Amino acid sequence: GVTLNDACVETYQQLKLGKKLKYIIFHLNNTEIAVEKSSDSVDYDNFLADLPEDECRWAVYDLEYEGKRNKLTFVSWAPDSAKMKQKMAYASSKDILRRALTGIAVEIQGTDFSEVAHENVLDKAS
Repeated sequence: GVTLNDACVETYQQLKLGKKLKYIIFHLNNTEIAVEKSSDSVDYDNFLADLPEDECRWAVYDLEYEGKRNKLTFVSWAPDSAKMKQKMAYASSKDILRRALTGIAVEIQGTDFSEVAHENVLDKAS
């Protein structure tokens, strides 16, 4: 049913290799997983703004914390107010995308904004 776009791994590799990207938002177009967007923004609140409050997404975030450490963080965004048909589709396609991304250090399943808040994500990242 569902096919992975080549641009997903490519953009992730770009995030992973050198400093042009801080996060990536993935989404279903349904038939293909695709990059909804990329960002160079260091501001964690810009990331939170791109998680739509009533829709599911996946994301990767290059999480920095305290020298300092970095961890590539996969986020399944599945907010309560999103439609169940959408939640079921993302749930059944997740692993396709997740398996293709090499070197993910932490995973987050988020059902409300407090579960993806920076402090909560930093907490889980140690």
